[PDB]
Amino acid sequence: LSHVQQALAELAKPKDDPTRKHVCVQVAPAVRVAIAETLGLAPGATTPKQLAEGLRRLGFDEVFDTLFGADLTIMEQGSELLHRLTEHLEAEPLPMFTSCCPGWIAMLEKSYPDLIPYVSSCKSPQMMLAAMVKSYLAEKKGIAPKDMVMVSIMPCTRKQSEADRDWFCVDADPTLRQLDHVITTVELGNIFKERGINLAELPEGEWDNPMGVGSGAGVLFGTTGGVMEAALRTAYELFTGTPLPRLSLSEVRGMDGIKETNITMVPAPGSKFEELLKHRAGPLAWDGGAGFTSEDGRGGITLRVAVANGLGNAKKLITKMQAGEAKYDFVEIMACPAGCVGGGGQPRSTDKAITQKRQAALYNLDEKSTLRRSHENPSIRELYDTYLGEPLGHKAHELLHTHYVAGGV
Ligand code: SF4
Ligand SMILES: [Cl-]
Ligand code: NA
Repeated sequence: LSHVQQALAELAKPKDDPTRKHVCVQVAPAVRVAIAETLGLAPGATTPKQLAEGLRRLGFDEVFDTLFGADLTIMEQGSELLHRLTEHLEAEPLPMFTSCCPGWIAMLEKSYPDLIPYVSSCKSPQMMLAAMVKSYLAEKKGIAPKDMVMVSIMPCTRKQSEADRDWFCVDADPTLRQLDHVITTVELGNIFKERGINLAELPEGEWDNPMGVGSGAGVLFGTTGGVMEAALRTAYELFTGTPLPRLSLSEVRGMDGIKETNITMVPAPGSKFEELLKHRAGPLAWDGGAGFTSEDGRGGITLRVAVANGLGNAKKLITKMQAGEAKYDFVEIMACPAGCVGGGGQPRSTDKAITQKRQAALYNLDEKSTLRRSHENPSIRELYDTYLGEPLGHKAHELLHTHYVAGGV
């Protein structure tokens, strides 16, 4: 009946049962860091590969890292951002909003439908990975999509509502879901405990690559700072020819839950962006953008970025944006005060700083110090080169992008 019950029923079938399906799971990073708490341990006290082993012991045929999906979201959203910027430089509006939090998307559709054109058309990391698994991977393995089950483990009590949006399906059959069942961190922790699985005592297991070949999770060593930051990095590095360091956002005075940064961008010498800048000098009235120039004509643009945590705080930001008192070009809205590490499906703690501990243990110090870039991932490159085409192209649009419905679904 429940989605947990349905997923477990699929896993309960012997692997040689004629009605057995190919049961896949993907795991969010916020789940990996918090799952140890379900055993009464500290965040990060169990390793990612111990979790992978635990999931394989439940019977999953494939065990994926949602970060693979996030590399797709970075490719698409980075390209989408650069495209909106390019169109506006040469005279899909700006500012652009992120779209990965279903709590934001619900409030958008119900209370701010006039803002729909400003929102990124990207699906979330979990939905992009799911779309890929029941298209590319199904084909590769010679499995009918109807014989694939996709399960995600999320820190979030809203991700099932995201997965359930009707058109997230295979070949216009709304009963053939791209993503079937979402299980929360605590629900998974309970499943393990009910079965006498102690993650902390497991050997290291292995991840599967959603490409269906090669070792590991199909994601390179290192960190990105998350999809919004890496989308900015994608756009910035193409625009300027220079690397964007890890961002450090600053709190906004007088606005709760809002952080910001400004990113100055000079176009690369000889680039189209350099040409556009010189040669061509709604509800959210754009202000034409923030620009600067120098005496010799080396002009640039300043990208103004905001992150809102908490939907109440986001409502106050939107009011100020509509008034023209807050001026931003790219805005992320997340429903949870602490973001996904503090999601509604996470363990409950008496520790007032538990989300800080989760954030700190989210990735190890070795990887924290190393910046990775999604477009350099050979698995991602191969997927675009041999299957998807170009970011924002027809196939990528079909599988990886979405739309919004005024009034909600
Ligand atoms: S911020 Fe909260 S509601 Fe939004 S995706 Fe993350 S866990 Fe879910
Ligand atoms: Cl996601
Ligand atoms: Na593997």
